[PDB]
Amino acid sequence: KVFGRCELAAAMKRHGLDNYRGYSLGNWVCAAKFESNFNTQATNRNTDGSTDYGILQINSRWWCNDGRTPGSRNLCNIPCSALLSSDITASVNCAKKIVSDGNGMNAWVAWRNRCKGTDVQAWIRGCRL
Repeated sequence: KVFGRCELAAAMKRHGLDNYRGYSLGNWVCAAKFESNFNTQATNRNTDGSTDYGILQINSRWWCNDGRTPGSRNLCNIPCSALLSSDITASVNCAKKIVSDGNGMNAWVAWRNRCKGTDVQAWIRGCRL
């Protein structure tokens, strides 16, 4: 599925991301925009044997198990295929873990490069929340 901006914002709000660990909703929407272009099926296969999965491009070395990645930790305790669903629940639950495991949103390269320091409220402006 390719989400709309406001539709994704509402889904992320329903799942408790607004102000999760001090990150406003627009940060999460911005991260998804630049990680995956709002596409739940996005995959990026890296040369290091790992793959980034889903709307938040969560990597298979630390966070989910795909059976193919060296050094797997599976800290979210999920198969990576769960991150390719049309429903965002598994991606949101794992994203919450990423931040709870002592990372901030700097764990997402697209957040740090394209969202940090910007007016991230723009990403939820105009939306029914």
